Amino acid sequence: STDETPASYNLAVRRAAPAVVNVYNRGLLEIRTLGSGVIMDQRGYIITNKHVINDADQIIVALQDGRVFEALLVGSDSLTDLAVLKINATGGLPTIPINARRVPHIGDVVLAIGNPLGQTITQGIISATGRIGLNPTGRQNFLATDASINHGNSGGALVNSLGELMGINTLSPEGIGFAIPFQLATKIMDKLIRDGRVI
Amino acid sequence: STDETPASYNLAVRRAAPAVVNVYNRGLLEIRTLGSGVIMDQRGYIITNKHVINDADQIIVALQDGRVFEALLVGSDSLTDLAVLKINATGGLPTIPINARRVPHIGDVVLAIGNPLGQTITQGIISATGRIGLNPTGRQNFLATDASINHGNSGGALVNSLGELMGINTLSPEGIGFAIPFQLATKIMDKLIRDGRVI
Amino acid sequence: STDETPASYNLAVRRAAPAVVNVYNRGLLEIRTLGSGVIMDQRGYIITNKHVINDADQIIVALQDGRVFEALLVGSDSLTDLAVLKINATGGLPTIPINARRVPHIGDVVLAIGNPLGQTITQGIISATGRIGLNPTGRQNFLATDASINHGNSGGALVNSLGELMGINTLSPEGIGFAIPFQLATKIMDKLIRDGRVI
Repeated sequence: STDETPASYNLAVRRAAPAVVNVYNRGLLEIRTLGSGVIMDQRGYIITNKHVINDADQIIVALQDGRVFEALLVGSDSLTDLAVLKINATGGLPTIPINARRVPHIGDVVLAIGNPLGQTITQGIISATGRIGLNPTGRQNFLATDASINHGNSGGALVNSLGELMGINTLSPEGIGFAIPFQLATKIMDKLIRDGRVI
Repeated sequence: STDETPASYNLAVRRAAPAVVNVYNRGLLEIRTLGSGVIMDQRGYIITNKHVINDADQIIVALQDGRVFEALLVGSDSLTDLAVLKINATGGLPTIPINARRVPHIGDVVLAIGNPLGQTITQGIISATGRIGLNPTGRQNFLATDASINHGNSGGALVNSLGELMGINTLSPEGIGFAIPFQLATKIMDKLIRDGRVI
Repeated sequence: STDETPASYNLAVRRAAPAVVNVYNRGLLEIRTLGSGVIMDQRGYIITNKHVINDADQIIVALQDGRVFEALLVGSDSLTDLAVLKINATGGLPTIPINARRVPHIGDVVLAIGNPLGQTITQGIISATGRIGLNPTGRQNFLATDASINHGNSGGALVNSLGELMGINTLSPEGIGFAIPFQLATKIMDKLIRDGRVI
């Protein structure tokens, strides 16, 4: 036992966990814990759930390395219950690994990450994929997983054994949790970033 | 990340999932979703739970490849809450992989498969094995697992990382799901097939 | 399929499971099932939860190999809800593998073991680690995991793929179970053993 190594997905945790952050409100002083989020790129854009930031007077984001920024709401999307925040990027931002070439397969191992107790991670697999409810996008709508999904990780990341982003944990039929495919999450972010610059 | 491969049990899914089917009723027109089932052999025999087909006027079975047959009830077994259906086998039927030589061990990884949301798969391990309640068979009665078992997969298959059949998800003490060992399920099917041909 | 081998953690089960035992009370005759415990060393010391043995007139311990001893309460610790029992060690006692050099990492695979249905094992990962509530020890207080933790395994062991002891399942915020790090459990046991010899 002493010589060998335990089976673990701590690799994926090292790679993707730094990029997952907390999201707070700071009304007035009251500092509430809203939920989780995911740093997407060096520009300082972050994805989170719309419900998390719905009634937010002041939004604050806290990284696992100790840094704390104030974020501004770039824009949200009710249908997918997503929202994009923006923060000033001091030199060095941890970003969520993304592989646009990777094709998620049913059965894949996935870790769910978010802060309820500090950062927390649960393990499951991709239970199913397809489209659900109103699907204006025309593209695959949901991603199901038996990894525990709750408020504590709602808005957080869902990643494979490699650490690559598979989806965004969301709340929008028991024992199963849902995430928004990273391909759809990417597209929605871009359209929210671009259409945020509009009269 | 781009080069390597994610840890996954999609192999087992490819092999065993095609064989797991939906089971409906078609009263009158009302088409209800009853539960799941498992194609066992080329002859077109299918195992499912007795509760699934208890009050069924007309039974219908739908494969993942798009085909839809009408099934007839070969016979059921109250003690194990199993039931065997029969369908006309057009050329080419997907059947559930079975290894009569394989000995299930506690700790083994297992996937639970069934259609609640479309086909769905959850992951767990064999938590325990033994005999429970009235045991006329004299042989091992149950197989416990922490893979989520629910109505949506009740009657579906339980398989290992290889795809080999370990048991039949059933409903007949919290956080744990149950399946009927494939060795017992086989024997019960045969006796229901044979004793179905009786005056 | 026939040639290959299923993915399994039965190795860890073989190594650590024999050491996990049942704990009963024997009032008067009534024999109640209290919970689970863990043989720690050849001297015959066993760890269990304090709630398990709180109102115990006579304590009995049953191994998976068939042997049955009477245990005496060495002492307990309210803060960590632990308790140490002592039994006469006939030649040959199964003890829980321990690696004082092993550093638990988040994401590690872990099996939870205890007797509710006979011995049962569930699989999860180390979700988180840190310190919680009143922390007089100054050292890391808790270990979180998404392996199912319940009364049936409360007091039982939590081990990695190797079988090495990671913690003691305990009851002292949903979907997540807790265990006491084995490094803290060791220290508490020793202090209870030593300070048990006191006027």
